[PDB]
Amino acid sequence: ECLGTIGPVTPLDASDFALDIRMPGVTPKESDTYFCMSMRLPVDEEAFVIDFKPRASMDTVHHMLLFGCNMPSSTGSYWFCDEGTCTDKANILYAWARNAPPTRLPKGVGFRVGGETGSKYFVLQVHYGDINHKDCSGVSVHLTRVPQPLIAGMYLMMSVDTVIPPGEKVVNADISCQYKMYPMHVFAYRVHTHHLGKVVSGYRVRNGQWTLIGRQNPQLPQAFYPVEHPVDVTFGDILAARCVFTGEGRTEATHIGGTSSDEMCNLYIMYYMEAKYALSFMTCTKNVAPDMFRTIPAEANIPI
Ligand SMILES: [Cu+2]
Ligand code: NI
Repeated sequence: ECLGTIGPVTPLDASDFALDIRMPGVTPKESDTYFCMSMRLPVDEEAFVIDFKPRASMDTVHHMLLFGCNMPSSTGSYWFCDEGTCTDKANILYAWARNAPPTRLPKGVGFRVGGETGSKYFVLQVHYGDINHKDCSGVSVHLTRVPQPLIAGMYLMMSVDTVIPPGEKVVNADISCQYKMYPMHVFAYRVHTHHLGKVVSGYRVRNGQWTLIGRQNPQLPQAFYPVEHPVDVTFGDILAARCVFTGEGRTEATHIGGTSSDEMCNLYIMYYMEAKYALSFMTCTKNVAPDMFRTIPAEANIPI
């Protein structure tokens, strides 16, 4: 339901509050419309996101994403996300998929927001699949001023230079970076691709030995799925991902971009670190060890 007079901030206690990020009573007119809206944080000082609660209209809402960033793409009430999510790098915090119920954040793990360096805005993306009434669906977020012993963060792996020729059977997108930070522990993962993607898989390679982080079919509902067994990545380790693509069906060559006729090989690894060692976001857009992919487990090429 639409919040009305009470407003979006509910105090939970002296140092906690719930912030309701909602659609401002939207009415979609087409199938597969993507709406976005932002919420400046209510506190300027640092705070930690410790919990999320979905408030989705189960009929119309396909998936919801929740980002943190400093420059949302529009200064408006809401907008079509084709205009963009954020001008600066948008950090994903939460993915709600229809047919894949999200996993809770471990206790003591939180995303740092606000303050001098955290995210100053939340941006809510709601995808309306099937469609007069006004929709107020969104997420309810649990913020705390209390410093958390473990800090949540995102290691993002994405391809930039992949080129898929038309009708081509199999095209591999290889991403690889060496980890040069304090240890992190992977606890969830999301895969994102468009319609040409067949399988995505991320690994930790340590002394030539591949440890699976996540292996998923990008056509299946793109939520964050929990890691089978939590995995430490440590200074020296190499993170490695592959997306497997097809060109079959396409008439012209497909590159990396933002439209449906474009592609993307995106593995979001969610992790926690020790608060005093923690950093909040890492990105790999390179393939530093290409010849290493000769020993990639065979599972990464077969479709799930
Ligand atoms: Cu995309
Ligand atoms: Ni460990």
